[PDB]
Amino acid sequence: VLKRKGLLIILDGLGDRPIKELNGLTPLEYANTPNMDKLAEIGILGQQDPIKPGQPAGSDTAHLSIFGYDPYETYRGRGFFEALGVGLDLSKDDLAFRVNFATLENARAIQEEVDIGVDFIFKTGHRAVLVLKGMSRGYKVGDNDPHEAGKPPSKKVAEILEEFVKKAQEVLEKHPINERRRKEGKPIANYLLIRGAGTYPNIPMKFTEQWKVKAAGVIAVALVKGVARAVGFDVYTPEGATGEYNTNEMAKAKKAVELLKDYDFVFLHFKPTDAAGHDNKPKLKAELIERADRMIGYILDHVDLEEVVIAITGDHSTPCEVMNHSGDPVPLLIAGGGVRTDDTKRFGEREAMKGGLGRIRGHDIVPIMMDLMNRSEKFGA
Amino acid sequence: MVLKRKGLLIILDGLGDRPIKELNGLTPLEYANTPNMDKLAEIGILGQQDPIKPGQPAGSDTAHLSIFGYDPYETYRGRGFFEALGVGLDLSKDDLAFRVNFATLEEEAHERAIQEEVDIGVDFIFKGLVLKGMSKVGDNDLIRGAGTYPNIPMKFTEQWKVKAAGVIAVALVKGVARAVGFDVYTPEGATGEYNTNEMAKAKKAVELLKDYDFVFLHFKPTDAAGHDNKPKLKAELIERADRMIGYILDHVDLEEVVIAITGDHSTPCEVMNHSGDPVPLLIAGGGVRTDDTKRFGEREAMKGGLGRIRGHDIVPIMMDLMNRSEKFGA
Ligand SMILES: [Ca+2]
Ligand SMILES: [Ca+2]
Ligand SMILES: [Zn+2]
Ligand SMILES: [Zn+2]
Ligand SMILES: [Zn+2]
Ligand SMILES: [Zn+2]
Repeated sequence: VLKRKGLLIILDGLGDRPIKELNGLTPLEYANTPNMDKLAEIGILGQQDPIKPGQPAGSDTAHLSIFGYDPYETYRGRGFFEALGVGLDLSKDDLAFRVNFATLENARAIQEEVDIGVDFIFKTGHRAVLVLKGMSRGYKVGDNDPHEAGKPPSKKVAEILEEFVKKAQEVLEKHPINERRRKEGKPIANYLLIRGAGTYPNIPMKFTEQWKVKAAGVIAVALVKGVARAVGFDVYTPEGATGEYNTNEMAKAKKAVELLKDYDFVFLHFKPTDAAGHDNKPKLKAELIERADRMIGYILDHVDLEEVVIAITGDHSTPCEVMNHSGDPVPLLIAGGGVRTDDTKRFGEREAMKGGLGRIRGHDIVPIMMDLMNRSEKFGA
Repeated sequence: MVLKRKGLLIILDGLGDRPIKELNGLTPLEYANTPNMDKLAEIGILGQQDPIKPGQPAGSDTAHLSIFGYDPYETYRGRGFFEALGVGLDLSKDDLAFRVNFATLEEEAHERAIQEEVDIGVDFIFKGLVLKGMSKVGDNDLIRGAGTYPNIPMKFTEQWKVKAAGVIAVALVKGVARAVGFDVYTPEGATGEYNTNEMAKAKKAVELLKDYDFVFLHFKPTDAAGHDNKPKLKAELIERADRMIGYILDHVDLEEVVIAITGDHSTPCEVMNHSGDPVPLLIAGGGVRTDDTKRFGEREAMKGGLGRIRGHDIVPIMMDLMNRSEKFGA
C-alpha cells in the first residue's frame, strides 16, 4: 500500500464573526476564494477548537495543538519558542523571555534601534550567563542559562531578573540613541519589560519521530517558527516572507511545492490575516484571505491531490469585532486521496458547521491527516 | 389605503450559461464575485425562467417581447423595425425596416469602423429610403431582418396604468422598449460594449425612479462575452454589473422598490450563441416571501421558491408585488 505526503496550511486568525458591513458574512465567506471552495467541494469540512469550546488560545499554544499535541500538558510558556524563533540554539534547561523596551521615569522604537540597544546590553553582567538578542520593533528576547526549573516567575530567577533590569537600565540610560532621544524629545528606551517565561515544551517525542516522517515548514513569524522548531520541523523562510501585509505569499507557495519533493509533511503559515483581525478591518482581512486563495491556487496547480493530502484552517479565531483571539471554533477543510467528500460546496464558517468531520479538537487534525496519508499505526491486536 | 410600490427590472443580456471546466465546473455567474446579487438572493426569492419555452432559444428582441409581458409569436413581425425604432426614427405601418452591416467585399472578406466614420459613410450613401448610422439601418416605405410594424395588443404603460422608463444603450432593445410604450434613455458613457459605463446606467436609473413607477435597466456586454466564448471575461462583466447593482441598493428603499434581476436568455460560452437553457431569476423587496437560497446562480435558482416560470410571468409577478395588479372576478 502507498503512503501519501501532507500539506497543512494555516491562515492565522482565520475565524471570525458575522460582519454587518459584509451583509452578515464573515471575511472568509465574503472574500472571493474560488480555490478553497473547490477544495471544500471535493473534500470534507469541519470545525476545530484549538483548545476547547469557547477557550481563546495564544498563537503558541494553538500551534502546539495544530501540530498534534495537548497544549494543557505540553505548554511550558512562550519565551523558549520566541528564542528558538530568532534562530538561537538553546538547551532544554534554559529559560527564555519576551522583552519589550519601555520608558521609566520618576516609544515605538525602530527595529535597528533595538538591535543596537540589545548589542550593548550583551556586551550587563550578573551571576548567570545570558543571551539578549533583539527581534523586531521595540521587542527583544532574554535567555537565562540552565534556569528552566525557575520557569514560573522561581525566587532565584526573579532576583536575577531584578538585578538585570537595574543593571540593564544603566547600560540603556546611556546609549547615544537614547541620548539623541531625550534631546529630540522622544521617550527613551531605558526600561525592560520582561514576560512570557518559557522552557522547552513537555512533549513525549518530536513530530518527526512520532510519525516517522521528514517535516519542513514555510514560516516567517518568529513565535511560530519557534514552536515548529521545538517539535522538530526544518523551518524555512523564503525571500520576501515577512509575516506582514507586504509578505510574498506566492514565494511561500513556490517554496512549499519545492519542499514537498524532499519532505513527507509540509507546514505553511500565513500571518497577515491575523493582523487585520486585531485592527478591526473586515474588508482588509477578506482582501488578505483572497491573497491566500491565490497562494493556494498556485500550489494546487503544481501538486497531485492523490499523492498529497491537504488541510487548511486557522490556528484560532480573531474576530474583527473582538480585536483579539476569540474562542470561536475555526473552519477546517481536508481534501486529497482517501477523503470521503461530504456535500459542502464552499469554504466558510457556516458551511463548516455542516461538514462531515464534525466538531473536533485542533490536535485531532494531524492524526486524521496521517491516517489519510496511510502513515498511522494501529493500537492493539 | 394600501401603498403601491415602484418596480425596477434589471436585465443582464445572456446571463445564463453552462458549467465551465476552467471555472471548476461552475458557470460564469456562480464563479463571479457578486456580493450584491447574493445578498438580494438571500433576502429575496429565486427561480428559473424560460424566455419562450423549455429548450427554445430566443433572439434578443423576441426574448424582450416575452420579458415585457407579451407573446413572442403573436407580436413579433421582424427585427428591422425595432432596429429602426432604436435609432430615433418614426416609421409608418407600410414601412419595411432592415438591419445593415458595413463590411469589406473583395467574396465577403470582412463584415470595425469608428462610429463617426459610419455616420460620414451613412451621410454620403443617403446623399446621392432612409439609411441611418447607429453604432446601420435601412427603411423602405449584410442587410437583413426584414421587419414591419409590430403587432402588440396595447402599450405596457396603459396595460399596467403606470409611467415606464428604460435605461438602454443597444439599438435593438431600445426599439422593442419604445415600441411597447417606454420612455427610453441612454446616458453618456453607456455604449453596450465592454467599454460602457455601468455607473451612468445605475445613476440614471435611480433618478428615473423618482418620476416613474417602473424602471427597466438593460446591460448588453455580458452577452458579447458569451458569443466569443470568454468565460473569465463574462464573469468580470457580471462583477461590474454587481457593482452597478450595489450603487442602486445604496440609494433605493427596497420596501418601496420591488427589484428583479435576470437575463433575457442563455448565451453559454461553449455554444457561442443563444441556448434554450432557462435563465436564473431573482426578485427582492416589499411583499416578497423570501425562500432559503443564499446566492445567485443557475444551481441555486434550481431551488428557488418561484419555481420554473415563463419570461412573460415576470412583469405580472412584479406588478402584483407592487400592488398594481387587478382582480378578475368577485
Ligand atoms: Ca462534495
Ligand atoms: Ca432567504
Ligand atoms: Zn495566531
Ligand atoms: Zn493574533
Ligand atoms: Zn439578448
Ligand atoms: Zn446575443
